[PDB]
Amino acid sequence: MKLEHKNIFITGSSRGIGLAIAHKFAQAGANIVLNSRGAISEELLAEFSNYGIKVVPISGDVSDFADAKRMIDQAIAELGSVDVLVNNAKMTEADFEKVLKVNLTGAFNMTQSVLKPMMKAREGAIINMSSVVGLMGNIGQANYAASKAGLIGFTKSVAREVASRNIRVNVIAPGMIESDMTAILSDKIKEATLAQIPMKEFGQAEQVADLTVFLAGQDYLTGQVIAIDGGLSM
Amino acid sequence: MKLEHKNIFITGSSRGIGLAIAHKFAQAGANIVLNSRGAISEELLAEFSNYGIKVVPISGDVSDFADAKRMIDQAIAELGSVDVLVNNAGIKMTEADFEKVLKVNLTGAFNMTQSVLKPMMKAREGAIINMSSVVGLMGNIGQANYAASKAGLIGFTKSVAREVASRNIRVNVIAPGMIESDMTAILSDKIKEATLAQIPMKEFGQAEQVADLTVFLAGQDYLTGQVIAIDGGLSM
Amino acid sequence: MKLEHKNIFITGSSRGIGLAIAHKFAQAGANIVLNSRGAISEELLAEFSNYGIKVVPISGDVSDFADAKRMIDQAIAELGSVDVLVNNAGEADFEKVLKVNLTGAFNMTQSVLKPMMKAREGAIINMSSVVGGQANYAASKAGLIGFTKSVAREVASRNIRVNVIAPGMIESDMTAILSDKIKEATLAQIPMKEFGQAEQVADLTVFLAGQDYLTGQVIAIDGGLSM
Amino acid sequence: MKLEHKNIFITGSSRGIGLAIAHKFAQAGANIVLNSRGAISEELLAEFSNYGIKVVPISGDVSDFADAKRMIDQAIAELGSVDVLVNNAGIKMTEADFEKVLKVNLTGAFNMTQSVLKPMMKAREGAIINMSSVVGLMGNIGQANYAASKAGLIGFTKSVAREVASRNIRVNVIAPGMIESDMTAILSDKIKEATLAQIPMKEFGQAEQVADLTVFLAGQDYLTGQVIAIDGGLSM
Repeated sequence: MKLEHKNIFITGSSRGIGLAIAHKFAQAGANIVLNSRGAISEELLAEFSNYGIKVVPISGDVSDFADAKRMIDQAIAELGSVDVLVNNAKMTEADFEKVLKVNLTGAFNMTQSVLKPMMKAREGAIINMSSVVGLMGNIGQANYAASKAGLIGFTKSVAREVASRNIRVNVIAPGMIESDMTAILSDKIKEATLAQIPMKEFGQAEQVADLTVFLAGQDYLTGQVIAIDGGLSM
Repeated sequence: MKLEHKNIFITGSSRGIGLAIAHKFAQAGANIVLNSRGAISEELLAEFSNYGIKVVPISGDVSDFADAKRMIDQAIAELGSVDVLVNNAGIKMTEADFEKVLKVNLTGAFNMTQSVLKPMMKAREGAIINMSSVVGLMGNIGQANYAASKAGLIGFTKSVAREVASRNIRVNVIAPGMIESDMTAILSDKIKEATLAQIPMKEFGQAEQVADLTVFLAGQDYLTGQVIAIDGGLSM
Repeated sequence: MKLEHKNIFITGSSRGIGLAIAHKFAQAGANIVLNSRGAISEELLAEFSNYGIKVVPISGDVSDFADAKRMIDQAIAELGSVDVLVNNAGEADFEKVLKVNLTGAFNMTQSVLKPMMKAREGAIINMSSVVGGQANYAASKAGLIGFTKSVAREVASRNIRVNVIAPGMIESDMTAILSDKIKEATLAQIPMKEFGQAEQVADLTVFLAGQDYLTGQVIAIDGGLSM
Repeated sequence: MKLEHKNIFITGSSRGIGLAIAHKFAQAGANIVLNSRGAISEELLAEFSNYGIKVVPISGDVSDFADAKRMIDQAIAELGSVDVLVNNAGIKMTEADFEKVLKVNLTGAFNMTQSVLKPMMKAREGAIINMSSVVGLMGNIGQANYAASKAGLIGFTKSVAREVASRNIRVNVIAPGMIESDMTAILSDKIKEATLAQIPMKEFGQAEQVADLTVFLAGQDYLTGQVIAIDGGLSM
């Protein structure tokens, strides 16, 4: 009931967890922006034409400051507003570092872009999300932890500045999620991976979606970091 | 859906936020244990009659280890299991009554947790939610004692969560802020505008919002060891 | 020597970990209180008489608040003061011992704080019990950790350091005499593939007692067991 | 003595905390590698000639993996082995390259750790001590970058500790707080008093406390994967 007819911008929502988040927001009656760095296909656009909600495809590069502002502006012109922004996010360590920086920059830019309209409406929610945890070497673990800390400090800073304007700003930290590849991995490497999760199991994408939609509709909750990772980041 | 027919032991649930928590869980279809240091009235039980669940009163002293064990067993007997424990214990007063209420929250959280962990670890399932005490009007000495007790409840919760994760038990802390109470409508505007000025979001919480978070956490698998303030940014 | 003539009250110091801690403190030149539920044997006192320190025996029940205060008062009466408190924690029997140990740490900590707070200094070192399941083991170790953080917060502004040591599996008589296939399966569970030694716990306890500006820490000495 | 004749490689030990650490290791009878980006002055080597230990100057760039590898090989060839690696860091001017010294120090821990792990794993013995930088007075962007690089150093340390525990190698991080230094008298009474009031023990730390903790960890067996804050309770 709290989310019906609200307008949700979900970055990276053509695949994976972002798509699960978008299905869950749609099941709650909210209007949906589907967003990808690539194109949104008519396939995907049709999965969402059974909920009786407005669905809008908006592609672009969140990591380009002006293009992030363009994407927020398009959503406002097509839906009327953005009530909720969900900032959902290689092989060498150097390329892995670059990917983390791109996703962090994208979260920064989209957050900066919606602040002005949300602050006018005295209304809105921003949910920043660290990336799903994969297998990483020592240096990848370090780079992962550094960029996650960066996202948390930024998000807490923004939470403090916009509280008096009734904008709620929170971070969700997923852990290791099952995928179709999990079935394919060796029982050896699963066992050494599970060993590092206190709850000794992998997460599911739908758990992240449930938490995301719950936070979106939950007044009076701001500045929080909520890990949903079976204890991984304890 | 995910809480329907689950069994919820809610301590200190005869009034206030505890009682609001009990109502949300009943609205989710969970059976509930209403608990108080003293007797539970027939008119309080009457409030839950249209929910189509089981409601059990168990009164006792959560801060007495023997009676904490007694109350958990009695809840298992009458309901079948304890799937969720919500520790919300403790109820003008001076600083000494304030320390005592803080120590009751901790002791009761400790004892009720230790008791319920015996069946939950054998069943390999369960959720425990520790509630810090609602934040009221506090001076110098008061905030110091509050901060130390909260550090204790958080440290306790994170440590327990570490210890029991391998047996599939989730343990989290909720930290309510300044919550609107039946009292609040009769406070004076000077004291109200002066405490609102301390809250980043410039408003008071609702008991129902604390209840919503409590019920959500209880059903949310794979979330453990978290501290979630619901306080309009007071603790930021 | 940061510890010569400091006054160390060491609960449960007649055997095992507590005895090893008492020896390390005595080796650093500190005065020590040897404590146990029963009487301190004459032998034990004599095993400490050539360190050149004051050795004070004080028997009693830590899990009884009035006796806890009697014991601290007695130690303050016999030594200068109590500069360092070490709260050492060695079926339904298992539950009663954990309860005595956790209550003991609470009672002795409360009794020793007023003198330390007035002095602007002190150190309290809590000990969780060694590993090797129970609800009670989990809750009690967590209880001690939560109490330690609460007290560290409470007393930091008076320059009093409060820390917990969490030992892992320690070799003992009990370890040494069991199946060599159970030890194999047991050591396999420890990332450093070996058992700890009481003397390692003792070195850590002495270091924290003497180390300024370190408080509120939970330090596992467990071969990575809890990483 | 547990450190007598052990071979200690201390990065950034020509001045500040790193130098203090070197002196504490020499007082424990350990052989020392003094290291800096520039060349080690003969006057600094003279401070150590009196200890009856062996003292070896090795300069280079820790943030260059090839030169990191070579520095380690040089130390093995002049001392026999590296038993303990201390990845030391630390610092008036800009925000532009506060980030630069953080990243250089951080990647330095990366390369030196990666380089010494081969001979320690073969030797089946060893210790690695990483150290976050001293907490100083920082703008908001400073604190943001400080928190990120510290989080990165901790994740690196925990990951390596897991990797090498089975080959008897101990890996830990020290997290200093605010160290009283030359920037302490200059600061105004409003500034010290307000800063001191944010530290729970209400006082500034000393470099010697960090050096003492470093020496203790180097010699303490069976202790690995720990993050040890010596910061007056700042991060409790």
